[PDB]
Amino acid sequence: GTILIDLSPDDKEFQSVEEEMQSTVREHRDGGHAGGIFNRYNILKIQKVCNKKLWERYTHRRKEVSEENHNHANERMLFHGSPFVNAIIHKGFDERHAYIGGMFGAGIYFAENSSKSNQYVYGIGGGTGCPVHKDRSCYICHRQLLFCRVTLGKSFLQFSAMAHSPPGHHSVTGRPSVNGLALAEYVIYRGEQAYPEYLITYQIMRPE
Ligand SMILES: Cc1cccc2c(=O)[nH]c(-c3ccc(CN4CCCC4)cc3)cc12
Ligand SMILES: [Zn+2]
Repeated sequence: GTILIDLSPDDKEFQSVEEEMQSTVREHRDGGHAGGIFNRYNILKIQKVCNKKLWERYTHRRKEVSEENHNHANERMLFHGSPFVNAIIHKGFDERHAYIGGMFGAGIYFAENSSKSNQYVYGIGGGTGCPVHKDRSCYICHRQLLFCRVTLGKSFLQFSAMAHSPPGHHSVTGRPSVNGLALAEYVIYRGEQAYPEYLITYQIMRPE
């Protein structure tokens, strides 16, 4: 049921998505070990992901959460990186997309920083890097990230120096608590709480 519609670079939707990708790059504490060394991306393509069934699954859950939270879904647009992005766009998120060893328990993780999600495109800690060159900092191979609509509802705030949500909450927020420049990370424990809205194909760029 999934179709991918290419956005034109002249389209304001393309432009606002590219800006969120570019403007949320930061330096990482591993100096680029996991995701590579770069300050920006070369964006090759942005596709809209269209799946009626998966959309209806998202909006149904969004309505449940909202009615549990004074009519407030607390919906965000967040990045997700994974070796399985091509399964996600066809089948949606579910328990097999969870990060079992994540710092906030076995759930599905999303980032405000695009460069954080970039660290997981080739697997946990960047795995062994690109499949062609075995290079975590490959500047040639094409990478893909998702930019997703995510329902957080009432989020449990964890100050930070599938399982269940903490009782009375619909998600967990990982608040950066040492690195003053890092943006938040978020965890959901139900795959129906995210819809993978854009597929972004890119390369990381070598600093000049
Ligand atoms: C911890 C964290 C913070 C912020 C963003 C992300 C993210 O985008 N992906 C991931 C991530 C981690 C692992 C996996 C895939 N594992 C591979 C076997 C199934 C789960 C997929 C995505 C983690 C993450
Ligand atoms: Zn490569």
